[PDB]
Amino acid sequence: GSSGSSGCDSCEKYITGRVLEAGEKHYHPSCALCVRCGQMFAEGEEMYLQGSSIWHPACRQAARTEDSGPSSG
Ligand SMILES: [Zn+2]
Ligand SMILES: [Zn+2]
Repeated sequence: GSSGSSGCDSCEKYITGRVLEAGEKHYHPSCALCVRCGQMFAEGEEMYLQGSSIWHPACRQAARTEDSGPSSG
């Protein structure tokens, strides 16, 4: 019990408000920013997930396959 820290994964700080959940994690409404552009999202947006990064629906399209992936098995 008792309050302390149990929410965000980037900063590891509880989140009172909404949390950006992508796949199986949770982050703050500011901590998690599209790696491509880095524009905050809403409290329930839909985007493509890869490994552990947040890729926008329009952004990803561009960063689909650009010198990314050393080993392709
Ligand atoms: Zn955070
Ligand atoms: Zn973006």
